[PDB]
Amino acid sequence: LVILLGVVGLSALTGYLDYVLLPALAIFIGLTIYAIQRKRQADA
Repeated sequence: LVILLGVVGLSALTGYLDYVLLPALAIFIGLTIYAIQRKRQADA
């Protein structure tokens, strides 16, 4: 569920915000993503 959001969320930032890093959206994708990863690392 984290991946989809990460891959589906990030894809939006780069293909949803037409930007490289969204100071508001990007951070969410980047920060949010890491959360999905760690969740699998420190968990699962």
